[PDB]
Amino acid sequence: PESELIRQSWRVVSRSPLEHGTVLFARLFALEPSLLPLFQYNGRQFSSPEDSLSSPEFLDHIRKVMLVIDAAVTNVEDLSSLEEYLTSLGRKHRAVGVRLSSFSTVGESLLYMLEKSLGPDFTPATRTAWSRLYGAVVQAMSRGW
Ligand code: HEM
Ligand SMILES: [Xe]
Ligand SMILES: [Xe]
Ligand SMILES: [Xe]
Ligand SMILES: [Xe]
Repeated sequence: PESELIRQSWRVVSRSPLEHGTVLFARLFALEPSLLPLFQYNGRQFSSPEDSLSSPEFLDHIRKVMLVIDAAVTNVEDLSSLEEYLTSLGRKHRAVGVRLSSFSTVGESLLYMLEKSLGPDFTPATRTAWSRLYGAVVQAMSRGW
């Protein structure tokens, strides 16, 4: 039942992944501005959250995130088939200054974006399913630490 909730809710999001991931990252930086400095291109720091929105490379980073979530949605019944990628993804993260405790804020910004996108269709069952999927994803990436 849960996998079908995940695939049905994702369907709307995946049609316009940059618009939706823009919402996730805007929210992430409103909640935790101290993450902003981790996204550096040409050795420069964004001053404000809206600076990140004007950067091709940052907008490219978002498309890559939404592609990886999409991979997790396509493989929701068996993530074992994705676990090796995520563990390496995790490693890339720990190496670039990312803290494990930052994962909860990222998950809440994902849930926020899904809830804002889905509206009445974001039933507690959908919230719970996504929170379980995100938790499995974070488990795998935590190995890389
Ligand atoms: C724990 C909170 C997280 C923080 C603070 C964080 C931060 C970062 C940073 C700073 C980068 C490097 C960006 C660049 O140089 O272009 C990155 C890359 C990336 N992140 Fe996250 N991240 C988090 C969690 C996640 C999660 C849960 C996912 C979903 C699986 C994800 C997906 C990705 C992908 C696909 C890349 C690109 C990896 C590559 O280019 O090889 N991140 N992340
Ligand atoms: Xe943003
Ligand atoms: Xe990717
Ligand atoms: Xe995410
Ligand atoms: Xe996820």
